Amino acid sequence: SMGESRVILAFGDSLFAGYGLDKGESYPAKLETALRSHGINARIINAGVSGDTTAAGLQRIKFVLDSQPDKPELAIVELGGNDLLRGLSPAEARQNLSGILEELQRRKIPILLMGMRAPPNLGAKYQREFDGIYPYLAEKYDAKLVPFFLEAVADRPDLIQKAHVHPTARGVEELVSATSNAVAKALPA
Repeated sequence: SMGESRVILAFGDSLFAGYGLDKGESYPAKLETALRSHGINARIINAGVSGDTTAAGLQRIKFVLDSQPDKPELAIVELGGNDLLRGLSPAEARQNLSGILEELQRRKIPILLMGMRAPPNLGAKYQREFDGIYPYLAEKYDAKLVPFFLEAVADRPDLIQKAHVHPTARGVEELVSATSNAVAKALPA
């Protein structure tokens, strides 16, 4: 094909950085290769930072854009998972994401928003509030939306790394039952 590559900014967290994976296995790297089959030669800027909250992304969006030799032709924004993990305010996550999308819109950079979903352990009130920020933002900022970015691994624990183990309340009881004998024996009489 003719011409310079199309520049796409992948602005997100561990899901873009490729946490736990080898060189070239991250979502941005594999997406770059897959777009060839759509007639697109892309250069995807991997601006994934593991652990980034919506606030962290807001704090760096201008610097990341100002650091680019070539202005992005599309920005893919994938943030909010770490706010969820931390149980942070969904309202504040929506405010922080609004600031990121406002900067992209100021620069006339098209947006694709990757929708995040809350798991049930946060409870229905939190989960409904969190989940609704993404459609709200996509309509407000005239952004395209992938409603559930992780949908294709939702029912596939074989496609997810064994990483953090946070026992549930019942899991804690299981651990206590297995280890209390050891603790009692270690405590001097």
